[PDB]
Amino acid sequence: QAVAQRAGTIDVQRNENFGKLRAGYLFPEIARRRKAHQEKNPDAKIISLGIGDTTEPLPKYIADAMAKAAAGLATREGYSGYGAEQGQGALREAVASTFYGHAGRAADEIFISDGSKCDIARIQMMFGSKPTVAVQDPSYPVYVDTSVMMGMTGDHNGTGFDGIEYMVCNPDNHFFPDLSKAKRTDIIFFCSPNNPTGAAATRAQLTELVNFARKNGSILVYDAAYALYISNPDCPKTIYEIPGADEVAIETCSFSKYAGFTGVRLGWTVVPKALKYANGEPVHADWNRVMTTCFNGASNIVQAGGLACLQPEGLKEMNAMIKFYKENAQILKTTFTEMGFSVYGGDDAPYIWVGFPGKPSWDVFAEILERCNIVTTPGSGYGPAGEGFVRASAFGSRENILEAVRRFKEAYG
Amino acid sequence: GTIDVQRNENFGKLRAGYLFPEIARRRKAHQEKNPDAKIISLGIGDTTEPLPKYIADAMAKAAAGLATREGYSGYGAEQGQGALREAVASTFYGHAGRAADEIFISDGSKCDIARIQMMFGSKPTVAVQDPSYPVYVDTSVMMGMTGDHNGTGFDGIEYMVCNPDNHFFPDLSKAKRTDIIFFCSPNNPTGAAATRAQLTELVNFARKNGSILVYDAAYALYISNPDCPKTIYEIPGADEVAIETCSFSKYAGFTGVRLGWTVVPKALKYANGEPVHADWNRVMTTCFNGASNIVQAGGLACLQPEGLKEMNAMIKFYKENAQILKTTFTEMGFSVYGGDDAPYIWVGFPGKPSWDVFAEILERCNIVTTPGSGYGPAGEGFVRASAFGSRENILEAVRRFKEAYG
Repeated sequence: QAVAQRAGTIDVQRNENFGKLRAGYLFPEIARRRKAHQEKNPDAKIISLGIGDTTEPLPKYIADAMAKAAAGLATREGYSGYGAEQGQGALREAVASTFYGHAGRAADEIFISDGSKCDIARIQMMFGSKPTVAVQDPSYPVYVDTSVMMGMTGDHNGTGFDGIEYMVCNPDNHFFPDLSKAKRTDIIFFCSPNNPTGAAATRAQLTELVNFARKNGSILVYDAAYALYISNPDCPKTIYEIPGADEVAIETCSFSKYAGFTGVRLGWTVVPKALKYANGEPVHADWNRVMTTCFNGASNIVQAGGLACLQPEGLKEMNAMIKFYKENAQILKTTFTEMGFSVYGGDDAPYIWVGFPGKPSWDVFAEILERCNIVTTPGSGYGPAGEGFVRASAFGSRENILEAVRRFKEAYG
Repeated sequence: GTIDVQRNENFGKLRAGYLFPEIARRRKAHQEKNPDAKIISLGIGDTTEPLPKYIADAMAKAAAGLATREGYSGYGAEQGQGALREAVASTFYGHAGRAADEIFISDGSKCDIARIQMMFGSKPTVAVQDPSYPVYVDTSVMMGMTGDHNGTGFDGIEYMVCNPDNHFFPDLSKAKRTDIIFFCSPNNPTGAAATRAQLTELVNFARKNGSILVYDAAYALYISNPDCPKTIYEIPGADEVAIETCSFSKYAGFTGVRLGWTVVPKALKYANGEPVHADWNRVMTTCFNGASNIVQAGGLACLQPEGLKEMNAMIKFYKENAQILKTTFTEMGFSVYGGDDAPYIWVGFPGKPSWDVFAEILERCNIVTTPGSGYGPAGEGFVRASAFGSRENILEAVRRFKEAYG
């Protein structure tokens, strides 16, 4: 019949929350802008210091663990077990003892997933639309964008979204917000080291943050994805090194490509049993319900790679890879500082954060791409307080980092 | 206490934990009471047979190769590798109109259903086939799309009841209109594969009502009957109303694999014209980090000629297991459904609660099954038995069932 030759029919309205979003997500838009630039300039040899997708080859001890788990699928049955789609016990024990020995977290509070971004979306589903949110500003834009999608916010106001408390971190406050003036919210999202500024909060700063959350009765979602890169002994690698954090904080961590590991999609969350909603219900029970209902369990291939990373040879190879990326960050930082720019980060994180005052950061991004054929990311893509800066990733080969430096000195030196 | 955030009200609407973890817990408790019992699971379906080696090979080579390549960078795409999207579009939708840019590769269908529910939000009304795998009801409840539980099901859900007397297809002339309709074919747990005429009626009903149809084709690889479409897009006009979810994960029979896809046609538009594909792409790029390239290499190998030959042999094996189970029960006088187009059977145990039949089978036969009431209100009165297991264990389960019930 004619019906099948015709459009249309559908009476469901678009979710109002998606209409609030202003632009597509930052990293896909940067990849699209890079592709458009290569279409305009087919001969350009583009170096990406943008999204961070050009991670170096994975440590062989980890790759080999994953390969052997994959090949082993041909000679075993499917696994069966109550303990658990929460993640293999051996991996959750290795994560608990490697990262949370001093910090007191148990294996049964660790939940292994396929990535931190996926877990942030699932946390937001767990919170639902009612809670109010505060976000460190600038920050990786998953926190704001998932808050908007879940309906936790008002409309965009031309600078940020109404209803989000942006906790501004900048050079003048040493990248830590003024909590004596910060508004109370239900949820606080905080990252250390922060992406994009590279700032790793000090022990005294995190003690302030935990005491702020506790006084306000807020849940703190703490992103420690880049904590492997912290060098300063005064900057904790987990929020659980702070007394009282177990009653307010959920931590998210990543061993994925985002954190520097080629080919990996793996993270975890920590939800302490001590963390309880206002009427006493444990957050851990609801998180477990989300993880068993909305998720299918991280693959046993990737969990084999995570467990290998935590064995002696895996830690040795991982540490060498972290040291290589940090040396790339220092090469980029020194290049910019010798040219007279103000540069932040690169000491505790594998990227740097460069001031370009007086021009919108999206225009700077376009100018660097035009003049140097280098992709960076614009600071305004990380929220209102990101305007005036650009981030450059250290995830790349040493030859590409060195060619980028040559190109930057030629254009800007 | 020191936290003032209230629990999400929608989590208080859930009455019990999720079905599959509870079956696993029951199995473990039974084993602890009976440490010498040799328990055969025909329950969750976790005991899938070893993965076809051509797939495992591709995954191992992709993993090993991580040690000698840089991270991938590319516009085409955080939706999944182009070669795999093209292979899915050609293999599964070559006569059904779908393009590679309508395919979104993920790490599994249950994660996609939760992300779909996020995209829809709390305002839409939901109809769910009943019985069905409980992710559709439970995610609807978590997202705030429903009222409270009422003793049988949740208020605010239109249950579309499929049973033996209606040939496992609801009476659409009497079904209330909703915004979203979740339907699966073959259905888990009944095994029913909707016919071409039935799916034409479903697509017509969705189009007349202006509803979005979310169609789960996870088990369509197991369909034998040529009258039963393997994708909703075989029905003219389905591109204007339907999203399809599919799985190549352990759920669909593939040991070790966490891989699925969704189809969101470019044609599918909300009431005021906005494309659903654009919001789904926003979700998949914001709320997800892209399926591993190890598992996508497995997916691509499964669709090459040797992969398909080995996958087809695996499907044929599980279907033989399902026929062995089905024959056993029918010879004992039970009414049995499924097994012909799905790798599980659905057996009538009228007059006793299915959770009591679950307990009885586990105590008398040391066999795990799943109770039909775990799949919604119209699942009561039945038990599902999975065909995902070794031939030795299937044969031993049949021996035990004959001793107990024959």
